[PDB]
Amino acid sequence: VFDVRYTNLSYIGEGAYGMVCSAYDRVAIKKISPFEHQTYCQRTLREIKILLRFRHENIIGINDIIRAPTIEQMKDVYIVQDLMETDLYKLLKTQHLSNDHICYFLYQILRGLKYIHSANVLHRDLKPSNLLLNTTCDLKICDFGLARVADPDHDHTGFLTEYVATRWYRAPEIMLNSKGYTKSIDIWSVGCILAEMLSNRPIFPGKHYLDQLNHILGILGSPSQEDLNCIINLKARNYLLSLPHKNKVPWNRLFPNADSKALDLLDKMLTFNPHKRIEVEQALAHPYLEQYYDPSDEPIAEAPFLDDLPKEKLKELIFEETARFQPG
Ligand SMILES: CS[C@@]1(C(=O)Nc2ccc3[nH]nc(-c4ccc(F)cc4)c3c2)CCN(CC(=O)N2CCN(c3ccc(-c4ncccn4)cc3)CC2)C1
Repeated sequence: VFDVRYTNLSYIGEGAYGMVCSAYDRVAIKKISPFEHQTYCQRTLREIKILLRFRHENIIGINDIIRAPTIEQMKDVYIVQDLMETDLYKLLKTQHLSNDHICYFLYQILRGLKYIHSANVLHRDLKPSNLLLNTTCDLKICDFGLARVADPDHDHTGFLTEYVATRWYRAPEIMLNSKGYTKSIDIWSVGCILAEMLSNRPIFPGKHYLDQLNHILGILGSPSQEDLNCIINLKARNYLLSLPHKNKVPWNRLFPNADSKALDLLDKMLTFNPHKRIEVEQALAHPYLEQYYDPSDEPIAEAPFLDDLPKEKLKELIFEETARFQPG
């Protein structure tokens, strides 16, 4: 059932979120049915609240929202967004990208991320399938379902703490001492996306939770004494000290045909210690992106921007947040 002004539906894809179609206003329309679970309501409210406050060329917008006229009759919510042609995940299954496509797509990811981070927001699930593309090579970041307001003072957690965001794009600190409440979480994922664009393969394809950290240390090598000193947890320190010494796999052996400036930026985004990891503004200013770098054309948000609310209260908040799209 797709009850939506919008006609001639055509299937694009599906996932845990629900189903996404194309339709004539040509737009994208996704049907969300989250009201039976608190977690689904939280993700829906984050997506809506955030995307409605953001206005940026490299961030997907929300054009319209369809739902019943009362809270009692609201069972689904339809979100209308700009139609794109594909995503980076699908493109990388069939095309090897030239360096100048990688450079421009990376520029756009970091331009959008500058804006998100300037609003004090973390995306927390950056990956190729969340980067939408068209034939004119415009790139738009999507899926803010796991987004949060940054909170570096409460980022600390114990060793091997469970995490929801996509495993292959998790920074090493997620497995050691971090809840993913700092902007450095997103820079790591962007580093993983760059590596993936360079070889059409995920750089750190962990098969399970701790294997993710095995893959990261397998390439970066053993962390320095200084980086071990920044690790707060007794258990995380003991674990890292227990491992055999491993030397760093050089970027030019993993990526023998990549541009040397792309590999220098990659090295800086994939820095083990999050305190030493390059920030979004510094990455935009890196020599690899010099042809595109223009701070005057990299806008920021006008002002900065659930866990213990029951699903019923979250449904009322979603109802209120979507009220602006009703007739009159
Ligand atoms: C990256 S997929 C996405 C999206 O925005 N897609 C999208 C949005 C706009 C688009 N324009 N053009 C294309 C497109 C893409 C590829 C292609 F080949 C052609 C066109 C396109 C695709 C669709 C969903 N959206 C996130 C998103 O909408 N939200 C809200 C929902 N949320 C959620 C809610 C419920 C559940 C659940 N429910 C039941 C059982 C289990 N789980 C889980 C999660 C998650 C956060 C992200």
